[PDB]
Amino acid sequence: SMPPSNFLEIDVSNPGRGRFTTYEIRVKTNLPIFKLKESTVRRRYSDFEWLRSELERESKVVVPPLPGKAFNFIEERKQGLEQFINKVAGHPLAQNERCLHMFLQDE
Repeated sequence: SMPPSNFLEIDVSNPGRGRFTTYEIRVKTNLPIFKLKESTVRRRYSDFEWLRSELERESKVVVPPLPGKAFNFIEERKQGLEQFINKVAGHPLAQNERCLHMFLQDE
């Protein structure tokens, strides 16, 4: 894939305990492949792990690193999660995958 002049912004932000800790993930885009041009979802660390495994199973994408589970601290982790999901979602191979869209939009 080679996409047209487009934008894709994904933000990871805090606004639970342990396994219930979640991150708000906000997507703004004009890319037609996405069902919604603006969205918010709530995801856990483990959903990022899940995404990485789906992608290794179903694609040729080389998935960037994840920052480490929690088990200073939280803000480094957020920034890691944000780099990760932007690189992946930027990848036109990952854009083609049902797992990325489920992760990003519930769609």
